[PDB]
Amino acid sequence: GGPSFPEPKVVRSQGGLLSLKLSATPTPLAIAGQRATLLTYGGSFPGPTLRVRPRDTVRLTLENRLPEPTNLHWHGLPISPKVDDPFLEIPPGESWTYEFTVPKELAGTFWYHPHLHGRVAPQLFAGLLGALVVESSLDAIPELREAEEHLLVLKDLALQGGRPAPHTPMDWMNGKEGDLVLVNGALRPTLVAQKATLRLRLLNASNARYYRLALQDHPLYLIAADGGFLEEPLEVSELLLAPGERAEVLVRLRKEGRFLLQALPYDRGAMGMMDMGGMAHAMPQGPSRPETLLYLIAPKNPKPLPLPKALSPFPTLPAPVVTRRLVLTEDMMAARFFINGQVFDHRRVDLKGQAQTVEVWEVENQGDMDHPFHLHVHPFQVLSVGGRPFPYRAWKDVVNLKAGEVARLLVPLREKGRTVFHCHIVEHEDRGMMGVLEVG
Ligand SMILES: [Cu+2]
Ligand SMILES: [Cu+2]
Repeated sequence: GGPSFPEPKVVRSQGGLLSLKLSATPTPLAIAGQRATLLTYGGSFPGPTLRVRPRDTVRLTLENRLPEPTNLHWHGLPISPKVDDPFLEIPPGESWTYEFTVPKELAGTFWYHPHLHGRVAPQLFAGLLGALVVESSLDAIPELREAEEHLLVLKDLALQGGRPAPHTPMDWMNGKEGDLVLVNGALRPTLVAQKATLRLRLLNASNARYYRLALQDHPLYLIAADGGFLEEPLEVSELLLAPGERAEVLVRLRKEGRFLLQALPYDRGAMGMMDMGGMAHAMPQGPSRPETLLYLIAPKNPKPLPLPKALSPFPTLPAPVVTRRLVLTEDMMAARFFINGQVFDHRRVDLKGQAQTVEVWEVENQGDMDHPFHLHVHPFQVLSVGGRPFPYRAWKDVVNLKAGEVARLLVPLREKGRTVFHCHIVEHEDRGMMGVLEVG
């Protein structure tokens, strides 16, 4: 009804249960004016959005119809690592049922994708990803209830011969970015707003591309980070979203008109190829070229809603009982990536911590590219980066580190079991930059 906007089909819980069979299968699709066979969940790119409420039961049966094994990571969900099992393999032709309960305090935007080590980057790049939304009682206050809500899945692509483009040697070093910069699987869609206040849930599901988001003539009001609400709205002129990160923003359209949502130039330290003999800046790739993500059309005579005065207070965290240091390094030409000097070994436990305690983690990027650090199972609070305070309080599960930056994270250890932490430039994860945490 009214103007259409491309957006994944939503599957909702009913009577406290979301039970769904989801097949991972090669799928011919229409895309950017052409036909391509992608790897998809549920026959769509992106996959379907699962929408639940706290205390719901999720029962998702993943049906592997791919030519290779796979698994699922429930990215950002603070559940058991015996469910969110990074070491599980589902062979081709087999199924596996993931069952869990949505925690009572959780809210925001999460996502699911493959996590079979060694094959994450080709599988995610081929199209295997979908969103998960946890509704909150806060969504009922008038300042959010009457906003026009949309999910925006930011994910680029490159095609060759009607299939996802193959990974090159440069791709394993830099991470793979595509030439088709898509929103919900569409090339530069147009959103004809019917309300003057929009609530946009944003997901960077790209392998490696960064999105320095800016809306023409408008600020963004950040109300949620990766894993939950902020304490109150935070006005920003632009918002950088690293791979794996999510955010929710309100947009207040004041004037009629058509406004571009753009991914402004950002230099994440990727490296170019060689030869040379010039006068200025080469060798690095330098900043991304600017991209138009979508066109936003404001409604007639727009009067936006007032902003909410407060959102969700952030929990007081106890004093930490241990401090950890995790140093990220790289060898670019070999395209190998390390944590404290070692590459991932699934038979090696790297950190041993205690359930029901809080730790400080100091994560130090001693490389030259941005690396976005992700910890499964245990959401954290970013204290500082580079010795300066983080700009808000909210649960995160991905923190971006530029060259030489050190992040101090407060990590409450929740569920027992064995889980992982890794760079979410998933090529780097495939090429070494992952370690194992065991909680007892
Ligand atoms: Cu992830
Ligand atoms: Cu990395």
